[PDB]
Amino acid sequence: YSINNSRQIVDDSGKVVQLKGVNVFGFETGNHVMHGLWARNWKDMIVQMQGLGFNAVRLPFCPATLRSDTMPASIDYSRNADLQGLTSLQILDKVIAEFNARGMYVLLDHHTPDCAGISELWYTGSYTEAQWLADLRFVANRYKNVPYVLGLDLKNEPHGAATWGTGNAATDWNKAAERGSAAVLAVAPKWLIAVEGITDNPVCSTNGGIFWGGNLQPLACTPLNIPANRLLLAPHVYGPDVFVQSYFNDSNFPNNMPAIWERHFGQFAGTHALLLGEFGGKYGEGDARDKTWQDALVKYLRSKGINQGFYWSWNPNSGDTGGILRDDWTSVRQDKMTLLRTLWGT
Ligand SMILES: O=P([O-])(O)O
Ligand SMILES: O=P([O-])(O)O
Ligand SMILES: O=P([O-])(O)O
Ligand SMILES: O=P([O-])(O)O
Ligand SMILES: O=P([O-])(O)O
Ligand SMILES: O=P([O-])(O)O
Ligand SMILES: O=P([O-])(O)O
Repeated sequence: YSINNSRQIVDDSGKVVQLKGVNVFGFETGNHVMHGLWARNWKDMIVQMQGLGFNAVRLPFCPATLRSDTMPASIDYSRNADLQGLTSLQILDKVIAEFNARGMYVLLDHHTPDCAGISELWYTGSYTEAQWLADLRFVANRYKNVPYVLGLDLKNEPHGAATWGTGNAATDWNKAAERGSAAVLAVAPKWLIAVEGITDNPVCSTNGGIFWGGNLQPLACTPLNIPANRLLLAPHVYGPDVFVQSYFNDSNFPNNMPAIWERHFGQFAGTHALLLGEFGGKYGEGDARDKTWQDALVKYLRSKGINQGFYWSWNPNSGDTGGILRDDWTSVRQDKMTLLRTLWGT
């Protein structure tokens, strides 16, 4: 895959790819397997999400999942007989192979260093940058021949102490992304590299009201040393039911939002390939405003020439947004799907 001069994703053939995507969680958690396999058959659940119109999937994972003898949990083996005995690595192998056989694009995502919380930086007190890079190379090495695997989202949701272009090696996400980029492309040179934003930054940023991995402002001062034809920018953005930012409370709302989205990520759409790695919310099951907010975001995305991204999420059991499926793991939120098809232009 690559990025052409029109900021479009093209495949090996040279045809434009459109990512009608959604996030599928589980592999980055204590269970070390995609969620819902207590309620559903994994193959049938994939079949369903393609049928709704999705052709792309973002797969969070964690280091533990990639280890040889890590066992999965919460799997109902009555509904999932062909996973019995398999290690979580072998289940990941089998899931990526299934997406591939169905012709569904897969963006792998290094979500958490410890199968729990999301780290501020690319390293912790028990997970070094060396381990981080090695794990990226491991994944790239393993799946580099799986045609429909798109590439790698280097690290999920940088925030807190993370900075960009300050000259401080311990916190500069931009430089860490360059090193992650180099590692992945050395092994899988046809993979795309997805890079997320940070939050508040001491330089080249108007701060405040920023979501994790949501600020790309410092890119204007400090370009990424990542090949133009591989770099995919993938910030996150959420609405009122994730956090009540002050601007949500504004009387102007939601007319005030486009300037804020423009500032945080939007202004880069015209010169960089860009999509949202995560966006979503309860869509009226949670608030009056989240309906309005999601509608406005789609309207703004369409206007910036953006008709792709990865909705958050497939799974219901995401605190604070819900998903495409309801809590019965079978019923589909039709209004959420109508919103996405609007975004996709379908
Ligand atoms: O596929 P390339 O020509 O962008 O490297
Ligand atoms: O198999 P890994 O997680 O040690 O790279
Ligand atoms: O049912 P399969 O995927 O194990 O052949
Ligand atoms: O992963 P945490 O829960 O220790 O932050
Ligand atoms: O298992 P790792 O994270 O040390 O590669
Ligand atoms: O000092 P650095 O962050 O530019 O390496
Ligand atoms: O770095 P930009 O300003 O050319 O997008």
